[PDB]
Amino acid sequence: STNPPPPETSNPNKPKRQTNQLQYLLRVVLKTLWKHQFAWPFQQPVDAVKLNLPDYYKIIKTPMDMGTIKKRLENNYYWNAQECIQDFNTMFTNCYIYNKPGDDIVLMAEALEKLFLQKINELPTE
Ligand SMILES: C/C=C/Cn1cc(-c2cccc(C(=O)N(C)C)c2)c2cc[nH]c2c1=O
Repeated sequence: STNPPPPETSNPNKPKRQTNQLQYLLRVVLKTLWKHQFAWPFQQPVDAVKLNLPDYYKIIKTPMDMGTIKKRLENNYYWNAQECIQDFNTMFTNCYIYNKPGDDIVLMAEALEKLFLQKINELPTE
């Protein structure tokens, strides 16, 4: 049993960019979520092998985690803020799809998502 290769955090063939919105996503949004008490299970890809979740990557085909997002932001991997927002939304959605409603990990994701939405509500223009 193995985990898939993690999502790429850079790619020489994908145009790269920095915008004030992407700077906000790294400096304000990611930072705020990263330090939350519930953040640690989301700071790296799910190790389905060590967690003994053999069906995890049979079900979740678009994995995403905040460690990947952090590195993408640091590497200027994204062209725009929408791409990064989509990664956050993919992470939350994956958690709601794989896990039973009311599971602790779901409650943790829900708290992180509420904070995410509060922070992105003030995403600056441009
Ligand atoms: C990238 C984030 C994915 C979210 N996620 C994380 C873990 C997980 C990851 C690492 C550690 C732990 C853990 O040991 N906990 C929460 C006690 C859980 C887990 C265990 C069952 N379902 C999930 C799950 O959906």
